[PDB]
Amino acid sequence: GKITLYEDRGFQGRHYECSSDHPNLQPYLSRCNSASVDSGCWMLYEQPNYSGLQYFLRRGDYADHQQWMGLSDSVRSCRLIPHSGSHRIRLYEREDYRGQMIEFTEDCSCLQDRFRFNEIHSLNVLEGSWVLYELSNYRGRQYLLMPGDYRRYQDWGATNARVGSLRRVIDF
Repeated sequence: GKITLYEDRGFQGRHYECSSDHPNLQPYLSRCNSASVDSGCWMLYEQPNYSGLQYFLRRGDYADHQQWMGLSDSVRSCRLIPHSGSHRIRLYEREDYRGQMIEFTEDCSCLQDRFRFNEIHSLNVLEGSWVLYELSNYRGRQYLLMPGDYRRYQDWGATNARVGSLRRVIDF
């Protein structure tokens, strides 16, 4: 992976280049208003050490922070999301993997059309990395999901169990 982050809109300003996870961009960028992803799938973080609001970026050029649904120009850490060769996630109605369950291996732009629950209370990421979105059509707050067990919604760093869309992390 390779990403170049720019302090200013339109690929202007001081810039910094990453080819791996960086938990602290603060010494190098004071802000981030544009970015170019040469390769790989990236998660940008509002705060240092992969915390605060999260934003998914793929190969492409982003001329302003709105193009990645950024609420601000604050980007203080970033992660290169590992390649995965397959994707499978299970969502559950209730915590600790109880209640109704649905299993996806592909993207879903509207969860409520497949699984009539506004909220997901636990989920099992069997394969691959995914991005949960609060709202349908890949809008709202984003949560990166790596393989593993998520017995409650706090486990994926959300303040609520709302989920409206879900996307596989795939690098073109």
